[PDB]
Amino acid sequence: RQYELVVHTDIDAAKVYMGEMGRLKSYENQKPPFDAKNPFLAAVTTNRKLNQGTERHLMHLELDISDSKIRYESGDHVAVYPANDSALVNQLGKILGADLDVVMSLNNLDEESNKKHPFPCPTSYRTALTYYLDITNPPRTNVLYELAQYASEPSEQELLRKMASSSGEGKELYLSWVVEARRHILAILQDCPSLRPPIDHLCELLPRLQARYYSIASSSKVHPNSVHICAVVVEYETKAGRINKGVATNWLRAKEPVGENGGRALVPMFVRKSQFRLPFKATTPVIMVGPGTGVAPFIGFIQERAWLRQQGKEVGETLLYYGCRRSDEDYLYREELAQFHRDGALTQLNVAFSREQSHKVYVQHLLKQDREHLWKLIEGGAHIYVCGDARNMARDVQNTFYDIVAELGAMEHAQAVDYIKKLMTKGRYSLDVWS
Ligand SMILES: Cc1cc2nc3c(=O)[nH]c(=O)nc-3n(C[C@H](O)[C@H](O)[C@H](O)COP(=O)(O)OP(=O)(O)OC[C@H]3O[C@@H](n4cnc5c(N)ncnc54)[C@H](O)[C@@H]3O)c2cc1C
Repeated sequence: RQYELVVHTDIDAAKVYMGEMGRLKSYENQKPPFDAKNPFLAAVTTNRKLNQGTERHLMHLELDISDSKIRYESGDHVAVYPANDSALVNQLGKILGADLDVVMSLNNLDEESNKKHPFPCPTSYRTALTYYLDITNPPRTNVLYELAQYASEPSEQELLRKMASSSGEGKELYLSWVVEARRHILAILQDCPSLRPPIDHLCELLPRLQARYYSIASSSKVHPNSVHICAVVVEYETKAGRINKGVATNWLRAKEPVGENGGRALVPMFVRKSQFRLPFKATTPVIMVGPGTGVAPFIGFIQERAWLRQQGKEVGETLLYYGCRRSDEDYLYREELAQFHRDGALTQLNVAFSREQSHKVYVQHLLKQDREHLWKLIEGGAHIYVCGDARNMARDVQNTFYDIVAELGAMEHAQAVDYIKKLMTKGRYSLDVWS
C-alpha cells in the first residue's frame, strides 16, 4: 500500500488534528486572511425552513462573518467544509470492530513524495471519518478491488472481485448493486458481513470529503457581515431499502444557532469569487431566471437593487422569472419577494407553478409569453441571468431566448444563436448552473 500506519498511543492533545483542513489549530485560533486553506468558522445566526409543505426541506441560513474581513458580492459562491453524520461514523467503527478514538498518522512509504499523508495527521479515525473522508458516495471499483481480500466468506469475496472486474456481468453488477443502488461503504459492509478490513487501510482507500458550494443569497451592500444560503436538503430512499442523506445539507440542517449549554453552531467556510454580477450601472435593466433553489443569487440581486432604490439611486427594471411546484408547497421567499414587488424593487415577479395543473408550466413558458417586453429590454442593453439546473432548464431557457430574438428580431435561427452568443461574450448573458 501507499502509506504505513504509525499509532500514537500517548500524543499531546495540542498536536492532534480535530477537523481543520489546513494548519493545526487554525479552526480554534482564527486569524485573517481567511480562505480555502484557512476557512472562517462562521456562526449560524439563522437556520429556518422556507417551504410551506413537508414533501422536502428547503432552508435559509445566515452565516455571521463579522470580524473575518471577508469581502463578497451578490453572485459569488460560498464554500463550506461539512462533517459526516456522527451516527454513521459510529456505525462504521462498530461494524469494523475498531476503536475510532485511536490517534494515528498514515505516512507515505515514499519519503520523498510531497503527499506525506492522505489527510491531516496525526488525527483519530473518528476525526478522519467525520471531516476528511467521503463515506457516503458509492465506492469506486478500485476500492472494491482492494477490499475483496478482507471478505472471509468466499461468495462475498467473489462478489466484490466480480464487481471490481472488467467482465461484462461484473460491470452490470457494479452499476446495479453499487452505483444505482447508491450503496455507500457502510451499506457494502452490512450486505457483505464477512468483510472486515483494517480501518487504517480503509482510511487510505476512501476519497477525501469535498467542500460544497452554494450561491450566496445576500447582498454585501445590505449584509456585509452575513452570508446567506438557500438550499434544498438531499434525502432519499435507495433501491436497497436504505435512506441516504446528503452530507452538507443534512449537516447544515442540523446546525442549531443555539444549542443548549450555549455553544454557537459554526460552519467552516470561504468565498469563491465568480463572474456572475449585477450591471455596473444600476439603471441597466436585469432579467433573472432562476427556478427552485436557482433563485438563490437573485435574492441577493433584488436585495441590492432594493437597497439602491432605498438610498435614493435610480434603478432600472428588475424582472424575476421564478418557478416552483406549488404555491403552497415550495414557493421560496414568497413573503420577501411579494414585499420587494409591492415596494417596487421587483418590477415584475413572474412565477411558474409547475404542478398546479395537469401539464407542466415552467419559467420558459412565461418568458415566451413575455417575448415582446423581453426583446425590448434586451435590445435596450438589459443583462440576462440564468441560475439553477444545468441539465435541462438552462438549455431550455437558452433555446427560448434564441426563439424570442429570432422572432422579434426578424432574423434566422443561426443569426439569433450568434446574437445571444455575442451577449455572452459581452457579459450580458450570464449563467450559474449546477447539477
Ligand atoms: C457553483 C455551485 C453552486 C451551487 N449553489 C447551490 C445553492 O445555492 N443551493 C443548493 O441547494 N445547492 C447548490 N449547489 C448544489 C450544492 O453544492 C450541493 O451539491 C448539494 O447541496 C448537495 O450536497 P450534499 O452534500 O448535501 O449532497 P451529497 O452528499 O454530495 O450528495 C449528492 C449526490 O446524491 C445523489 N442523489 C441525490 N438525490 C438522489 C436520488 N433521488 N437518487 C439517487 N441519488 C441521488 C447524487 O449522486 C448527488 O450528486 C451548487 C453547486 C455548485 C457546483
